[PDB]
Amino acid sequence: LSQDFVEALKAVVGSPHVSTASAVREQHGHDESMHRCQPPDAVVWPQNVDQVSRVASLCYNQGVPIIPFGTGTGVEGGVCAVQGGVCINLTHMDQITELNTEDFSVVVEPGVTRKALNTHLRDSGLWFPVDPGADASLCGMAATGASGTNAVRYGTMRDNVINLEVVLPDGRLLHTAGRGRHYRKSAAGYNLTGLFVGSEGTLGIITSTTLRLHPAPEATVAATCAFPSVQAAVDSTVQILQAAVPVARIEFLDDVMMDACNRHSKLNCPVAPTLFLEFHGSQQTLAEQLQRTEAITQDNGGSHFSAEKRNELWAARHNAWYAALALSPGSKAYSTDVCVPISRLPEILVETKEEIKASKLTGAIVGHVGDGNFHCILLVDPDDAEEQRRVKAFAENLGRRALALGGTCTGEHGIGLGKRQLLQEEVGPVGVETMRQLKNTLDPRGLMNPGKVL
Ligand SMILES: Cc1cc2nc3c(=O)[nH]c(=O)nc-3n(C[C@H](O)[C@H](O)[C@H](O)COP(=O)(O)OP(=O)(O)OC[C@H]3O[C@@H](n4cnc5c(N)ncnc54)[C@H](O)[C@@H]3O)c2cc1C
Ligand SMILES: [Mn+2]
Repeated sequence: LSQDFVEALKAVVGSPHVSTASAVREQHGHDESMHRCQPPDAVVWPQNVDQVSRVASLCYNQGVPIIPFGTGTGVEGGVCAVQGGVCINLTHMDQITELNTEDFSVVVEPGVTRKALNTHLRDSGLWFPVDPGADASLCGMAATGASGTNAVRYGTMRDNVINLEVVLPDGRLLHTAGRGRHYRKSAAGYNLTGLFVGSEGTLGIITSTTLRLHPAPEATVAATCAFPSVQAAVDSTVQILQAAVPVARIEFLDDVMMDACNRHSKLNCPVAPTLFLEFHGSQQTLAEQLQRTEAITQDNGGSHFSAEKRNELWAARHNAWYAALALSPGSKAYSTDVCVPISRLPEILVETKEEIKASKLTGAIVGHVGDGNFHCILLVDPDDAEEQRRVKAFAENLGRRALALGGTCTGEHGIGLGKRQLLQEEVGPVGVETMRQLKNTLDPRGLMNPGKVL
């Protein structure tokens, strides 16, 4: 990157907020994925939307790639600077604006995490429900299309994003539903907001997100239930869903994952395939829901069901990724993320469990089985290229299996670098060309996070 160009960057954001130091670039060259660190040529920290626009326009017109960077917790290599360029760390824009408790909405900048938002909402009766395990940027969650354990009841980011402020690749400012607008539904024109949710930084830079807030539940009960087999746990899950019990959370852990979480959290659950469950409602709803759910799990061989213990339960779940890595310190990991029609979920989870067992790989299974969806967390020796090939082969084959079942190769993590071939198979030639046309119209020079998604 030329010195005159670095100077121009410093004129916009100030010298403390531009760095070409190799250690800074290396920290921003990777995420939580196993994709090899690819350092940007520079990291830039804009202080407001005008500066984001000016940095984008400078990079775009000079032919310099732009990589938006939130909290760097992605798991598909989205922030890897595969073509070099300028990494734009957005987290100094960290303000909550426009809290509208009477409309159940809020506007947040990229430096606001879900925990920061809910802390600011303590005492209001409202909360934001979409809960990835990491304390991620909410605008980053909008960019990846994130979901979480609460999504089965409260929806994904796509369900809860009302409006987006986006700096387009050439610096133009777009408010996807109109500046300052927020409403529960619209038929006005084409839905631009939904195009940018799940775009992973390839269509523009999200500089604020308008989010739907939800009422705190009247009462909450959490429970665990252990099963003799994966099949029993997942059959129970499908029957709970088909009975339309409005569970707030329904998470599956296999025996390997349960053991890992036990050792990482001072939970001490029976080592067995397990459901973590949560119910929201009044005492009457809760009593009724608990009895219908216990009846269903009992029929499939579930054990008997088992506020600070609730926090430890979900803290252990949210840290399952780190619990899995701790089984073999020094390993990295790859995660699958398929989502299938729920009637096919028993087939593919039992099959995945059998394939993990039959192979020499170490893997644990956890996920949002309420949301078509589960993760296979596969461990990899960072210095064993053969094991890396086999893990990648395993992930690819699981992906194709989900696609054969009418599902999708990713329920929530996104495509980044890892799933680009699976995406092509998932939507076919016309779908690929259509997505390419959308990318080309918004990013003609192809400088917006190149090499990702498509
Ligand atoms: C322990 C753990 C648990 C997790 N659990 C979940 C889970 O349950 N569900 C889930 O969906 N994910 C989960 N994640 C993954 C990750 O937290 C989410 O994908 C999250 O949305 C990433 O946000 P980020 O800001 O950290 O992303 P980054 O890694 O910084 O960026 C991810 C991608 O989005 C782009 N991007 C980031 N910010 C912006 C922006 N403002 N505008 C435009 N593009 C942008 C980047 O260029 C990149 O392509 C988990 C991760 C960890 C480590
Ligand atoms: Mn998840």
